[PDB]
Amino acid sequence: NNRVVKLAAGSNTQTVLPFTGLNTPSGVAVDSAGTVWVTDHGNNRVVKLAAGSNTQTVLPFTGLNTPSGVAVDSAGTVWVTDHGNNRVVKLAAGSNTQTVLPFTGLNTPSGVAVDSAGTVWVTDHGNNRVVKLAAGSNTQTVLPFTGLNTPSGVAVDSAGTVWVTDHGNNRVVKLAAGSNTQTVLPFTGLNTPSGVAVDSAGTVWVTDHGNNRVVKLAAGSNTQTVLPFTGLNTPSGVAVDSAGTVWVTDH
Ligand SMILES: [Br-]
Ligand SMILES: [Br-]
Ligand SMILES: [Br-]
Ligand SMILES: [Br-]
Ligand SMILES: [Br-]
Ligand SMILES: [Br-]
Ligand SMILES: [Br-]
Repeated sequence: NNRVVKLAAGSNTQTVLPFTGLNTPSGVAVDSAGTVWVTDHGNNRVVKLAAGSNTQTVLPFTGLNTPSGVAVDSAGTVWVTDHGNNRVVKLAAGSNTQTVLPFTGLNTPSGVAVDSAGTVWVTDHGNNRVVKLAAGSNTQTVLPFTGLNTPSGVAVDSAGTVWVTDHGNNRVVKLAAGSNTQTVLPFTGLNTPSGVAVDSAGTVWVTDHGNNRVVKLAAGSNTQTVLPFTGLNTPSGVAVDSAGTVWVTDH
């Protein structure tokens, strides 16, 4: 539906954000200030809406092709998976020069996530794996997930646990750092899930793209719920801030 919708925690009444001219928006990311970044996938661009503004800005990336995931940090740096060019690119706040990260061997990468250390994780969707780029050293490693099939979304929480939507297997998996135990989350009945978001409380939200719905596992619960969005079609991406406001790209 070429729009971005949000729901405040406990609300039944979504808001449509005043983005304009979106074409198949995919990734979304938010910071604590309420700023929203969206990969406008069909237009090969990344757009941004500052809180209280009604007019988006376009980040000065160049040469993107079918960009997918987007991530941001507290310094205001923005990373975008340039899915069509098998690369990840970033822009620092206030800068006109984009930087191609030293990942190697990516194929149709999907999601991107970062932590406060500057570590970057990418779902290397076409290679059925998640790759981590260590800050400073730029060492690449492959996380020991197993059995992934076209993974798409990725998120990392403050404890450093990696969540992935295992899109081709209709499931969501998580893996703590250093670990060789992956946990399948008790979501049920998913179809080509596409985005995942996690808050500090440990709640997890997933865009269940094939079922036109956003599902949630509240922290300490084993019962999934469906957020009361209205009119969603193939939601792609999801982001949450501290408080449980949820933004979704209604791709
Ligand atoms: Br305005
Ligand atoms: Br600027
Ligand atoms: Br740089
Ligand atoms: Br790590
Ligand atoms: Br399984
Ligand atoms: Br809910
Ligand atoms: Br999607």
